[PDB]
Amino acid sequence: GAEIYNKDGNKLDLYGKIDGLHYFSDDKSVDGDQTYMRVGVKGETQINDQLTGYGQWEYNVQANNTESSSDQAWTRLAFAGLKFGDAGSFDYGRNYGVVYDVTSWTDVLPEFGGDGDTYGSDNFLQSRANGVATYRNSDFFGLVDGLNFALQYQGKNGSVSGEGATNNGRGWSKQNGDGFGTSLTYDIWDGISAGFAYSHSKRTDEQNSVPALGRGDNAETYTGGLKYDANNIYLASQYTQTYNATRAGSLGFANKAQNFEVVAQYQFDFGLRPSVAYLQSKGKDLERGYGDQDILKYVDVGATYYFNKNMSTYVDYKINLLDDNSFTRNAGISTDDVVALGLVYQF
Amino acid sequence: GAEIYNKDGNKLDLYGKIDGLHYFSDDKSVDGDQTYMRVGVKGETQINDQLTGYGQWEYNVQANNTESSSDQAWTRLAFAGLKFGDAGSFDYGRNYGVVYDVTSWTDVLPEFGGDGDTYGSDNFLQSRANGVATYRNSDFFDGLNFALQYQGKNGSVSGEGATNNGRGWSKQNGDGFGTSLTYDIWDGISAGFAYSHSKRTDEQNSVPALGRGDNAETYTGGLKYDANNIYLASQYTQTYNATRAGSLGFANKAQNFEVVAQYQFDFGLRPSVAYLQSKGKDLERGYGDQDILKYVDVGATYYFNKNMSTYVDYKINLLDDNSFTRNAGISTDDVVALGLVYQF
Amino acid sequence: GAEIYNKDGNKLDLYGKIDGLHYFSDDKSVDGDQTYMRVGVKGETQINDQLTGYGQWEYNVQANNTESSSDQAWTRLAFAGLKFGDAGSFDYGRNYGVVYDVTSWTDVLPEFGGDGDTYGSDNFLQSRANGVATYRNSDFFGLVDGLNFALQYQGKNGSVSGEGATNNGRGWSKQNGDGFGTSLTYDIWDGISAGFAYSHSKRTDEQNSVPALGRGDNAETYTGGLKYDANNIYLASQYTQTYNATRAGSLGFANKAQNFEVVAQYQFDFGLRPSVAYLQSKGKDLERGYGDQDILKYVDVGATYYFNKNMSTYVDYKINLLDDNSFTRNAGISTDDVVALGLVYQF
Repeated sequence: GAEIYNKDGNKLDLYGKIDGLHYFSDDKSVDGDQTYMRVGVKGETQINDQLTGYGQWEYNVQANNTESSSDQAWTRLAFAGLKFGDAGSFDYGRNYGVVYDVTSWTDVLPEFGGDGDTYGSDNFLQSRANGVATYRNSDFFGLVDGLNFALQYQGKNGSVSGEGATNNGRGWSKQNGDGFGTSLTYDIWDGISAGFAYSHSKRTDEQNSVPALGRGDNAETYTGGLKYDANNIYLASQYTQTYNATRAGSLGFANKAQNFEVVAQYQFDFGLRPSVAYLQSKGKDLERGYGDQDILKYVDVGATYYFNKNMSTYVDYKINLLDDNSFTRNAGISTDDVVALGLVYQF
Repeated sequence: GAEIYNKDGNKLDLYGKIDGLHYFSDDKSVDGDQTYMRVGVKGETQINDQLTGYGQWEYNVQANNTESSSDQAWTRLAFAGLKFGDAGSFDYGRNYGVVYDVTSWTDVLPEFGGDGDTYGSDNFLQSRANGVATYRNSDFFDGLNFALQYQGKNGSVSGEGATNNGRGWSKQNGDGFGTSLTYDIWDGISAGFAYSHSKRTDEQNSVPALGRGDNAETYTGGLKYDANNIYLASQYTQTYNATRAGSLGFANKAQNFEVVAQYQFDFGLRPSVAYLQSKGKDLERGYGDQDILKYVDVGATYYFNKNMSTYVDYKINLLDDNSFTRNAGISTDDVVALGLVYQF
Repeated sequence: GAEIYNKDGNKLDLYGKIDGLHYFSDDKSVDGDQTYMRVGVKGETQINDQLTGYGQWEYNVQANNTESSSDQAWTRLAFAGLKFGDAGSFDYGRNYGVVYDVTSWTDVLPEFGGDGDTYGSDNFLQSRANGVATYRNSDFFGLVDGLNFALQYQGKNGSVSGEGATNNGRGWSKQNGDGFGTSLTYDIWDGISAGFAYSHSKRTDEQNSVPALGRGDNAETYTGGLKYDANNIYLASQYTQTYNATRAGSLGFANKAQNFEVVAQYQFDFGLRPSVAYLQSKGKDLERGYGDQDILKYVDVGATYYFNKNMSTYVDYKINLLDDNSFTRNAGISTDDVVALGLVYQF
């Protein structure tokens, strides 16, 4: 929120949070202080009766390391766009891939869940992504209320150097070729929603040569989700089947994967919101003798207390069900439990 | 610029932009997503009838790489100052070298042009620079603007030539000064001259193969027509040991010319054509005379309003691919840019 | 100052400065341009009659290096908290260790002094630190005016990897184990104050194994200080004894050290504020033959001219009293004088 400017048809909204956060875990790469902050600007300019221009930026600033540490801040979102009334909207930039239009329904845990679990950022069109052009349509041209669809194109983001390069090169794990995706969601009743999403991206030559795991020309996702949100109850599930698109930790990609997330929450009137969730990711046909493997498997229990719209506190308990094996060790996949405590100021 | 605070003689202006930008080119180090944003603050405090204090900060944040990429944000401007009525001003910090008081006149292309082309940032007093003390004067104690500027040494990371804020030789400078002079001859027509002189550093005279000399110098003259929906401007600059011969060093002498023509239609379209070249002379290692930069630029911006615009820009590269361009890493390919921009 | 948002019980203060600054010195690691800026946000939300929530972020951005330079920006403060009227306050995040509730009394020099001198940042609870939980009480529950106290806990911040690691690892010089601290200040009059602070932290394995200097399982600080601040006069002194806590430059820690700082200032009505100060740090029982060594010793003389509350200019002159010896050279400790000139815009 925090509208700091509204004058002559132009609006500026400064938003963010300061999340004082500690993790407790036997996993030493996760354990300890996790304090961070986010700061953002949402901007809007009226051009004419039918046309609005807009932009948005969101920055993540870690505060859990020293004043001499490196790489402590990064851009989550940065895009500019036009809204054409009910003919739709178009924006280009670093934005969410459309698959998250459905998987976001389960991204509601007090602390865990979302990107980093069954999917990641810079992971084709599953979460935040460089260089997405996104068309969105509301209520199917003002005709069918509650029916939303989106169409998305992403240009190649390639290697640092050599034949596969682009200006903005990165590691094979965060590369993509040309790709597209589409999402569709419908509020069948009030409170109840269904949704589908699909994506198709070319893979790069580095993705097919450098890591040992995952081979194929194309990465694909198919997602279906359901959501109940009403009477102080929140239930949601997401099922996603992927091809060459799910990270098998640090070792590469899974040729096939099946991802499942489900969550249930209740909002009490005095501000407490308990939460229980289950998440799994099942990888199939992995090279080097790995075969079928659990990529992710945990039960999540926790709660958030909302003091008001600007302040909350929370605990989250990740009960890790993975068995420690040679795949989990070599891929860097944590098999330990984790508790999180946080105190959050939001603006 | 959005005024977010104005109370008790202190004002605070928040400004910036989000530039959704894609490049298309066979040069793979240029091609692809180039989305970035800029954010800044301009602050002004009334001290007395004859004295105002001010500061400004401008930050660049790239948004075209991943959340684990490094070195994606940097400060472009950061300076504090005093304004003594109309009798001029003084500021210290990271700011534009006074040469840009004239070369800024051709820095108006939809996307290309400006720093990175005939001159760069951290390039003596040609653009943005660390540690510049700048005295400016309107109406020469009429309509005649004068600046005098000093810059302290910015030297090597370590060794003899070090300062606290060390960097590579391409972005080093010794003690230097500059001066500029601009004048509105008619209404709409301006002329301008600028000169800079800086000591070079020991690393600049020892690590790169190209460019030797104790001093860097720039002589610039420029003209501008800006009236009747028409914008014409040119800039001619001669340099000694000051212009970068790509990654190979500096050019002992160079001649840079920039010219641009634009028209601004009432309904918001602004076509643009421009020509830029940089001619390097007397280069070591058998290079002799060499084109450093040569291209025609065509494109256009459509302004929806003062806060939103779209643009296309086409760089028609005229450099020939040769031993110098390859070794110095100078691109010879064309580029097309497409962008959509929100500004506040 | 700069309240940019105050609406429905929520307020937001945008603060910072732009410091145009140049150092003159024969020390090449210090000499030259030092321009930098600070930006931050103080936020506060009223929750109920007895409870206020708040948070604060402060970022430091260097502007003295190039647009391709590395590691030019960092977080100084990031914390979130709750204030429960006169039962106290609690916050967690990156914040000041409580030792600084006393040593801050001498951190008033025009430019020098403060962190970097007798103590540094990420230096146990002596200054800004990762992951401190801080309980504060002012006026002793409302019963004794001018009596303030603090209790503080800090989780381990360990190595980058290995046995001693946490998620947010750093080098041995900025590491800490589990630790606590306490402070107590009393305003005897409304200008005269006395204060004490204590801290105790576990040392980490790398602090005992990598550097040459300093051995021990615990880091301890004892600090007493005095302050006179009224009638335009400012006198302040601080004495601190440390054990395994004071940095011996790059060589490690001093098994014990004695730090002394004293400063006197006067505020003229036209805005000039002269300052003289003296600072020293005496290290004892150093290994490798060093024995007793001066770690820091200098006299400071300077002045600040305030144009108003938003703009000032200053000179500061550090007259360095260290002998150039084997210790100072090997520990990277500067022995040269420094002059600073600055012009500062603040909001």
